Amino acid sequence: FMEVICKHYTPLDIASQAIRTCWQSFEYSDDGGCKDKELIHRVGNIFRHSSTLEHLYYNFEIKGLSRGALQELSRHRIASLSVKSSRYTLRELKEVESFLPLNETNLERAREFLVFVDNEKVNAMSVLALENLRVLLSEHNIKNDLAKYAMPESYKTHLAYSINARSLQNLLTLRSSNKALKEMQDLAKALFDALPGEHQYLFEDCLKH
Amino acid sequence: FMEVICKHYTPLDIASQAIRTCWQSFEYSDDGGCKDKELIHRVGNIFRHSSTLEHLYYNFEIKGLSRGALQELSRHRIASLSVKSSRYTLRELKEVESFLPLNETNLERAREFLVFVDNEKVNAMSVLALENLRVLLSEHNIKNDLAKYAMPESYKTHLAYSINARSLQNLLTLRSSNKALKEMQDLAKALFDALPGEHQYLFEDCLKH
Amino acid sequence: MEVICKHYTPLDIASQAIRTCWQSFEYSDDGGCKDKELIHRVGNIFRHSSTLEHLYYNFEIKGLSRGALQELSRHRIASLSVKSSRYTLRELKEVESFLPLNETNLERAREFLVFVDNEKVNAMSVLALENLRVLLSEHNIKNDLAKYAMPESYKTHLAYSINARSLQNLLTLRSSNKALKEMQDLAKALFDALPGEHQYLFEDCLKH
Amino acid sequence: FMEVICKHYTPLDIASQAIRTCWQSFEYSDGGCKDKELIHRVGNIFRHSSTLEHLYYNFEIKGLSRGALQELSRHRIASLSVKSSRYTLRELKEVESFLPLNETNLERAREFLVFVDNEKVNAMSVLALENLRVLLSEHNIKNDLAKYAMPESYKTHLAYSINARSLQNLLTLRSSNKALKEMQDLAKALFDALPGEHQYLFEDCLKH
Ligand SMILES: Cc1cc2nc3c(=O)[nH]c(=O)nc-3n(C[C@H](O)[C@H](O)[C@H](O)COP(=O)(O)OP(=O)(O)OC[C@H]3O[C@@H](n4cnc5c(N)ncnc54)[C@H](O)[C@@H]3O)c2cc1C
Ligand SMILES: Cc1cc2nc3c(=O)[nH]c(=O)nc-3n(C[C@H](O)[C@H](O)[C@H](O)COP(=O)(O)OP(=O)(O)OC[C@H]3O[C@@H](n4cnc5c(N)ncnc54)[C@H](O)[C@@H]3O)c2cc1C
Ligand SMILES: Cc1cc2nc3c(=O)[nH]c(=O)nc-3n(C[C@H](O)[C@H](O)[C@H](O)COP(=O)(O)OP(=O)(O)OC[C@H]3O[C@@H](n4cnc5c(N)ncnc54)[C@H](O)[C@@H]3O)c2cc1C
Ligand SMILES: Cc1cc2nc3c(=O)[nH]c(=O)nc-3n(C[C@H](O)[C@H](O)[C@H](O)COP(=O)(O)OP(=O)(O)OC[C@H]3O[C@@H](n4cnc5c(N)ncnc54)[C@H](O)[C@@H]3O)c2cc1C
Ligand SMILES: O=c1ccn([C@H]2C[C@H](O)[C@@H](COP(=O)(O)O)O2)c(=O)[nH]1
Ligand SMILES: O=c1ccn([C@H]2C[C@H](O)[C@@H](COP(=O)(O)O)O2)c(=O)[nH]1
Ligand SMILES: O=c1ccn([C@H]2C[C@H](O)[C@@H](COP(=O)(O)O)O2)c(=O)[nH]1
Ligand SMILES: O=c1ccn([C@H]2C[C@H](O)[C@@H](COP(=O)(O)O)O2)c(=O)[nH]1
Ligand SMILES: O=c1ccn([C@H]2C[C@H](O)[C@@H](COP(=O)(O)O)O2)c(=O)[nH]1
Repeated sequence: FMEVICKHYTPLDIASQAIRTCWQSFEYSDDGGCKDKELIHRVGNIFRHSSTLEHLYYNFEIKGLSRGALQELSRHRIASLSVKSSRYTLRELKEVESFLPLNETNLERAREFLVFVDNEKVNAMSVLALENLRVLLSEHNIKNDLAKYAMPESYKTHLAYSINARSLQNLLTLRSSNKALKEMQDLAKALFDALPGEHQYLFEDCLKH
Repeated sequence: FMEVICKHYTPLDIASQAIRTCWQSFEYSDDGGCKDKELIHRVGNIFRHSSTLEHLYYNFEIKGLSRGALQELSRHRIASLSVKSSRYTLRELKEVESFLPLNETNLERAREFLVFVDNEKVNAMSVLALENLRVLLSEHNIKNDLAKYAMPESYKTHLAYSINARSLQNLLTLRSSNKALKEMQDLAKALFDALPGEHQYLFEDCLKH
Repeated sequence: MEVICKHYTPLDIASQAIRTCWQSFEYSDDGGCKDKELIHRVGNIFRHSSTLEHLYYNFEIKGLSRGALQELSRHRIASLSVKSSRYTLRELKEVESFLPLNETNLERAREFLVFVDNEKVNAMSVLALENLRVLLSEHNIKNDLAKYAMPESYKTHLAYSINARSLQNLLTLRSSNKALKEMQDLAKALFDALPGEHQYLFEDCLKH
Repeated sequence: FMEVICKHYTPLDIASQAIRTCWQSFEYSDGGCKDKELIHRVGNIFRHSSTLEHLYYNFEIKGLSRGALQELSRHRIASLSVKSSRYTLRELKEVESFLPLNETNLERAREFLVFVDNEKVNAMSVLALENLRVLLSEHNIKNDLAKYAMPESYKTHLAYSINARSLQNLLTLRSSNKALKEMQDLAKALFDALPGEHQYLFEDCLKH
């Protein structure tokens, strides 16, 4: 339910040229053909040689991820993030109407700002929290730096996320697992699906458990 | 109101022995005294050689930091964190009593789970979010993975945190700034105060702005 | 020494990241004047310089010495794939002796060696090179053994990838006058190989 | 046959404490029977292997070749401080000639070179060492130029700091039979320099 766009990626040939550089086997190259694609996959997955995959870089856009899931995504250190800052954007709530009383319309309205999960009760509490947050900002005009303390973890964030193919493999493996938080499994799937189809074969098996 | 402890640190002479290895200046060593300590500060502060500070490691324990602050601390990638997981530890609320009504007694009780800031209205909302979370967990027995979504960012976390001196200088410079969140400025001062007095000269200027 | 930029991230990737933090998309100009200056002004504030990490550059580097390779590999926030001596020394099993040290064998020698501005050093490098050739061809010694007699002037070849924030750091450190000369040359060749459009983010790094 | 010393290490109880911090389960703790096995168990779950990063090791390595240095430098999650050839090469300016090659001078050349399992290679290293010595002593050529004539068997000295998680990776990769012999030697030496109590964390890494 969160939106992931791959905005830029590294042509695969960058990877195969890199691999051939090591053993100087350009003679065996087929000018970016299927044998070159095959090479990235086979060598890229020998552990000692997985650093060749680092030459492939992906620039993503992620919309509608919860702050709670951001906590976990942030722990993958081999990546670059630029994240919508609550310290400077919370005033977005100053302008909206109350979400109380809870009812179908207000619950739909609140989904613009909150990630809902598959429990009605939890979602109701997130809206209650969102409403209190709205009041702090809107009626008492409290600063963002203080008000953010009342914000629920289901609050939506937005980010640019950039990551190389070797780190992306690690991410996909850890977060598509059944031990992983449901939202992180969805993020993993959404990131895979955002990849160009031509690159997806390098990652296809990370999601296999 | 938050506590940082330095559990273990690398002896200073470890860094001096490393500087003297580059240019083989082991001749002018003095068991780590004024000749060796002057060297660490002097050379390590030279950017092309700040690499020498990376040999010093600090193991901290940090108590009473909010999840909000944790989002910011997590973005310092050159460091190691082990964090109390809400996915596994939220059942801690299942035992305790209602925090309603919001009387003076229940406010203090709520402080054990929440970071309070310098605004009474914010804190009151944090406590309301806390009580809804307790209700989800205790009255409805909702699983941690779902309930955490209604958790407020003022919720307290607890972590083990290890960092080398070069990265710690960066962290202290960035988070003692006037532009950093108040809780993070406070963490910066506390990390510094937790350091052995002997080591503090390497970091004092980081705090000067 | 040959440096080529095979691929590079479009500038607007970085400007979209910057605008994401403060949600300032209304004020965008679609990778125009303002978007471009935004990347420069904000990317150079230290607390926001991680914005430049979204820009990635893929390079090919030919003609670098193993000596300078020692120094380039010390930049840890980068990716390299390097021609391996353990596997490619076989290249010497073919060629003809480089003795005597006449101008025809010296020329042939620069195929495999980085020469410096001293004729005597270069001659020593060629002599080390001929003994390496001797171990490989005449005695058929394993690569893993003969490689110990390799001179540090021996040429290497690598794919190198690095992001803008780390490239700023590389170019600053290595264009200094304290840097080995060959590394100063590399810094300059990397800058020169960047798209003209990106160069304004890096040129101050060279200014000492 | 290179010399590896562990100058300082982190107490094991630091990782057991970090591990317990995740689950708030210090209640069952003791760095006793539960703790040491806890570290080994949890550390080896890939999703929780970052608990091992709290353990840090400061080593000194003496007598490693420049050639092996190229490879060791490729492990980027570590800190190294290395004897600079650009400044310390003046060390050769004093010694006598290494020629002619005889049992005595071969022994003297070992002070400066790593020998491998072939006499012919070792002789060529000495030849290159002697030329290097001439450039420096007789021609008074600066280190920055002369280093290009240096053989990769030249010895280096370094301080090396690394955390348990990165060290496991290092030992696994470098103790392979696919690795350069010297690196396999180094992997064994690092393991052996570890305090006995920590070794059970790494011994499996050496087993292929
Ligand atoms: C199911 C699950 C449960 C989790 N539970 C917890 C928890 O309870 N508490 C908690 O604190 N965290 C928890 N985490 C986070 C976890 O500890 C990692 O920080 C996170 O998964 C990122 O993993 P990573 O280090 O492999 O990836 P990255 O940080 O992106 O690192 C990529 C690779 O680089 C290497 N690397 C990066 N930095 C270092 C370093 N400094 N030292 C050595 N090697 C390094 C490692 O090989 C790593 O695999 C959990 C993660 C998952 C998937
Ligand atoms: C006041 C303030 C406001 C902030 N606002 C925002 C915000 O609005 N949005 C947002 O997303 N973030 C924000 N941040 C986070 C900031 O962008 C950094 O991610 C964070 O502070 C960690 O800084 P660091 O990268 O220097 O440290 P670390 O991640 O620990 O890195 C240490 C050093 O290693 C180098 N390094 C590490 N990784 C890389 C890499 N991948 N590429 C190149 N070099 C690397 C850099 O030199 C860095 O200084 C803010 C930080 C501060 C202090
Ligand atoms: C003129 C010159 C002379 C030199 N002489 C010597 C010498 O005699 N001996 C020697 O050993 N080296 C020498 N060096 C190498 C130098 O010490 C660095 O290893 C190298 O320049 C790369 O610098 P860097 O760490 O900043 O870059 P990177 O390794 O790419 O790191 C980028 C940035 O990320 C951060 N970072 C990366 N890793 C860590 C880490 N683990 N901990 C904290 N922060 C980290 C730092 O902020 C760093 O600036 C020399 C370098 C120069 C330019
Ligand atoms: C037998 C053998 C043969 C080799 N042959 C060659 C060769 O022919 N040519 C050549 O160029 N190199 C060669 N190498 C070097 C190899 O490619 C690695 O650069 C080196 O082994 C370091 O491995 P590492 O990246 O896993 O370790 P580290 O650099 O210490 O990294 C530790 C872990 O952190 C993670 N990590 C660190 N940086 C990044 C990054 N930027 N992106 C994603 N993840 C990261 C990875 O998970 C990694 O496992 C060889 C190595 C071995 C062991
Ligand atoms: O190597 C490439 C090729 C294309 N694209 C991007 C540019 C466009 O935004 C998108 C679609 O491009 P085309 O399929 O039209 O080429 O993919 C890349 O990021 N890298
Ligand atoms: O599945 C998990 C569980 C925990 N963590 C990390 C993120 C936080 O820094 C800390 C606690 O996360 P939560 O369990 O509260 O989500 O550990 C993850 O990355 N993934
Ligand atoms: O002062 C700041 C502001 C932002 N961020 C990072 C943390 C989050 O990943 C993201 C948004 O943080 P908040 O503004 O919500 O705190 O940017 C910081 O690290 N420090
Ligand atoms: O200017 C320098 C000097 C040293 N080093 C690093 C590279 C080697 O790992 C080690 C010693 O190299 P040399 O001084 O021999 O070049 O220190 C550099 O990176 N740049
Ligand atoms: O076994 C190897 C082979 C290669 N490399 C890396 C180190 C060098 O940067 C490059 C080529 O090294 P040599 O084959 O020349 O040793 O690849 C290693 O680290 N270990």
